[PDB]
Amino acid sequence: MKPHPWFFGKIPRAKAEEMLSKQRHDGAFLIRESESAPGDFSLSVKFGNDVQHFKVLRDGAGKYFLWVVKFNSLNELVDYHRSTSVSRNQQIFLRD
Repeated sequence: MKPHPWFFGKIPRAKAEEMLSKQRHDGAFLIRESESAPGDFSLSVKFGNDVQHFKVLRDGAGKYFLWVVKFNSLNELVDYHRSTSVSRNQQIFLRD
């Protein structure tokens, strides 16, 4: 399983959150692949002055999902949740 060099590959959560706290861009996120679970990703979203970690999980189709809301790809659903908050209680967006 060749690791995905996309974004920052197997970046530590350490660096990903540090970078976000320098971006200061609410809604921003960093997507990264796990070494402990190759093929699966995490989504670390810069909301306010903190970062929250979402689990981005591969399904049996070879596709990716995160929420109970599911689109054709990770790329689509984060764009959906770019225009719309991920939650009615946690006002977080996923912005590029």
